[PDB]
Amino acid sequence: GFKQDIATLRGDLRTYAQDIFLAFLNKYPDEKRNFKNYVGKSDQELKSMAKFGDHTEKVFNLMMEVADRATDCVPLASDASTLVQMSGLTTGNFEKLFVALVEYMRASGQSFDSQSWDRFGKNLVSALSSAGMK
Ligand code: FDE
Ligand SMILES: Oc1c(Cl)cc(Cl)cc1Cl
Repeated sequence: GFKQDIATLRGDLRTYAQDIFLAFLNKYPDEKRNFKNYVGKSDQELKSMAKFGDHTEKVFNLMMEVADRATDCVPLASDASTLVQMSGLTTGNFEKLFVALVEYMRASGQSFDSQSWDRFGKNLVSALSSAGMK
């Protein structure tokens, strides 16, 4: 289930981080509105851009840290606070990333606990809102 998933994602974090963030960008083409430098690039061309690999990996690492400290897929309010205080982002964009993550898990042949990820995303979004993210 959820804890084992974090370990599975950690064991190939750079490739899962890139492949899930590409699933997100291709499901929600308008989210490139927020990535001037990714517009007009295929998956292969993004995978050659240093900050593509290094940003996606840092984001998923942080998500894994928040997931690892969560109880029953509920993140720490402290963690939400820290995230909101870390330039312009929304709970809607986070929600979409999680929808992409869960669909990516469901289509894998691996026993990902996709329902726990869906609950975790819904609880992180609510935590961010409660901590003052628009
Ligand atoms: C959808 C989504 C999701 C997400 C998630 C996340 C998590 C968990 C964490 C995070 C963090 C962050 N962000 Fe994050 N995210 C996103 C998005 C984003 C954007 C769009 C930005 C900026 C804008 C531009 O310009 O690109 C960011 C951004 C961000 C940041 C800053 C940048 C760098 O420096 O790297 C940080 C730190 N993000 N993040
Ligand atoms: O370059 C970025 C990527 Cl690939 C993902 C996110 Cl969430 C943020 C940035 Cl700045």
